[PDB]
Amino acid sequence: SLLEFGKMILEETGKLAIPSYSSYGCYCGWGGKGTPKDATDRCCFVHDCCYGNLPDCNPKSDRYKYKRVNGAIVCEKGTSCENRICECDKAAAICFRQNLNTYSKKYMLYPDFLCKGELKC
Ligand SMILES: O=C(O)CCc1c[nH]c2ccccc12
Repeated sequence: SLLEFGKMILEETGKLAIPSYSSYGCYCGWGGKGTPKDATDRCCFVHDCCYGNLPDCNPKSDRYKYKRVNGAIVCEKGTSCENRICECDKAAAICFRQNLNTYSKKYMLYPDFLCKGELKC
């Protein structure tokens, strides 16, 4: 659920999910359309696509368990939806960490009309 995902993001990047990643670019937050603005926005796009492969799961509210093995994120065994949701979130948190150097505040609160284009998962 968003509770685990937010904690994962803070641990990984030092930034608070909200406000740092809830209104960033075209895909971090709201849903999504257009071309990702940058690497961090692409992390969100892929994350949305990852959730997209789990039609009968509920990523935002279904809670899962995960632990840290010397920094490494390890998803603990739960239901099948929980396992897959955790893997999607783990991937995004790492992607965010990997692109911290290019994170740009000019993409915070990015306006909707500037998200033009096509990008299928
Ligand atoms: O409801 C969600 O779509 C947006 C609010 C939200 C809570 N925790 C988050 C962690 C990362 C990105 C967005 C969020």
